Amino acid sequence: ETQSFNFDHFEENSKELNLQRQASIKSNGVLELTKLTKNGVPVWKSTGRALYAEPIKIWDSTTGNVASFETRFSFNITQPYAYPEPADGLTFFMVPPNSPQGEDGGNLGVFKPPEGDNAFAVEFDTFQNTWDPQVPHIGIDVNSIVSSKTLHFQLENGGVANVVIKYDSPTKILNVVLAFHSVGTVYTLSNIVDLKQEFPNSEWVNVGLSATTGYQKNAVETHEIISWSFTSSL
Amino acid sequence: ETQSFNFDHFEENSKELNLQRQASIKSNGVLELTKLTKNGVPVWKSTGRALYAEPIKIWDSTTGNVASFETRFSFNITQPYAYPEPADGLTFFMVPPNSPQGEDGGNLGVFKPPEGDNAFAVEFDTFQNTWDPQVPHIGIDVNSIVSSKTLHFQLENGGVANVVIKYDSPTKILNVVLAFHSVGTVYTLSNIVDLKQEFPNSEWVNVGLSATTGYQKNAVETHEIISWSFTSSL
Ligand SMILES: *[C@@H]1O[C@H](CO)[C@@H](O[C@@H]2O[C@H](CO)[C@@H](OC3O[C@H](CO)[C@@H](O)[C@H](O)[C@@H]3O)[C@H](O)[C@H]2NC(C)=O)[C@H](O)[C@H]1NC(C)=O
Ligand SMILES: *[C@@H]1O[C@H](CO)[C@@H](O[C@@H]2O[C@H](CO)[C@@H](O[C@H]3O[C@H](CO)[C@@H](O)[C@H](O)[C@@H]3O)[C@H](O)[C@H]2NC(C)=O)[C@H](O)[C@H]1NC(C)=O
Ligand SMILES: CO[C@H]1O[C@H](CO)[C@H](O)[C@H](O)[C@H]1O
Ligand SMILES: [Ca+2]
Ligand SMILES: [Ca+2]
Ligand SMILES: [Mn+2]
Ligand SMILES: [Mn+2]
Repeated sequence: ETQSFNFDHFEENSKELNLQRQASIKSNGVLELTKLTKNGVPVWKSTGRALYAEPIKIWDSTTGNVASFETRFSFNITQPYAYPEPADGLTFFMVPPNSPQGEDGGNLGVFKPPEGDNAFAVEFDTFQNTWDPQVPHIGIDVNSIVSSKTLHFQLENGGVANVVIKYDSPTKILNVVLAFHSVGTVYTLSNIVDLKQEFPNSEWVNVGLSATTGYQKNAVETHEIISWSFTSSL
Repeated sequence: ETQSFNFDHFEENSKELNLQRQASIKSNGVLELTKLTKNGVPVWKSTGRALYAEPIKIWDSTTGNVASFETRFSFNITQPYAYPEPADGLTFFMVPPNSPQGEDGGNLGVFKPPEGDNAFAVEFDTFQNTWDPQVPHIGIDVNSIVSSKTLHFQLENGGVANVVIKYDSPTKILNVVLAFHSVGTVYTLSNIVDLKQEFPNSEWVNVGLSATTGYQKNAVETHEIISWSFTSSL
């Protein structure tokens, strides 16, 4: 039937959120995906992911139907400095269960250089790689870091961002909306995605949030997740 | 090539807006679509439309190419009372040039009960007719007051609303986003629309904003347009 988790805030232990690497839960009830310092000294090349414990049912083989989902979350990215040049970004992704971790930096901890695992991600790219358009930008990544579509947006440094991602099985429409209410700005980007086709060998996937800091000293930024709700309708 | 008008504010006698009926420009620099008390005495069954002077090229018959466009505007709807109940709503529409007006009330001043002319509109329905779902709601009307898709939303009485309407020719995706920043709420609705087909006998259309008040007395609400920008890319 339906599957829906909601995190008005975050709490340790909570056997619902599965943390990987640098990901951890601050005392603020905030989920910190990456680290800016570790052990007393500055750090970089940090990586963190937070996957939801339960796998989500994307499509059913029996009746050949597909699930229509909607996920919402608030993030706070802060960029300490200008030069070097902050990196790398944040992403919402989906991957088959027990599927290998992605690379660092530009691969937002989700994709691997050699087409390894079917992965789907919605990125918020802060660093311009050799394959990226001006940044920062929103990108719909379908089995590749090379977004199938992108949209440039102004980032409100240290300001709260509201993200809404919606998928309608019937129309195969994936729409992403980014809002910065304080300043009152709205960014909307949509494309066509066929979940069954992009995830042909998996009726179940693990939903998650991922982020990474740069490959060079000080090519970093903060990646905080305040709240996160999701709901699929198969 | 490209076509783009922008109205951070409205100026009286603006040779770029073709005001019709009750539509007029207040001294605030605000565009008032309907009157709730003309000349001082209350008024009902009001109708107003504001069309952009220049026609917009939707599709090129010589190239087969369709135009992608994006329009943005801020509206302020205020509902004086609960009873009887407010009506009828606001809408963004497109129609072939020198095309007949629509009927009052529930037809948002855009459609004619008996399918007369080709029309496309994005409605913000405040009144529930016999063909409507729980109001208020956003509706994508493709040649009919009977929205092909709708989405319910909570109206912020007298609060500013930010609307973003976007169409991508390449994917045929029409997405509508409604934001109330003060309260921080986001409503997103999208469907598939083929402009070339819904407007087969017109390569040009007139872009506009329309609104109407109810039939019964005191079944009125205000319909104000603060700003309005638009841009098509053929
Ligand atoms: C977005 O994320 C950043 C980083 O997580 C949030 O802010 C940081 O704000 C801290 C204040 O709470 C500030 O520092 C500290 O410094 C003060 C004195 O200045 C001490 O009293 C505290 O004990 C603590 O040591 C951090 O320096 C600052 N980080 C950055 C990179 O600027 C910010 O509030 C978040 N935004 C929202 C809306 O939550
Ligand atoms: C959005 O539109 C709202 C409706 O017009 C508007 O509020 C309304 O505010 C006016 C004040 O300008 C109230 O008016 C009356 O008072 C003035 C003097 O203060 C007189 O000149 C008028 O004749 C009248 O007596 C309206 O009553 C009030 N409407 C309601 C339903 O309460 C908002 O302020 C607008 N918001 C923005 C951002 O423009
Ligand atoms: C020069 O590229 C490398 O470093 C920058 C940081 O400066 C980015 O992190 C990028 O992903 C990584 O491949
Ligand atoms: Ca990048
Ligand atoms: Ca209606
Ligand atoms: Mn990118
Ligand atoms: Mn309706």
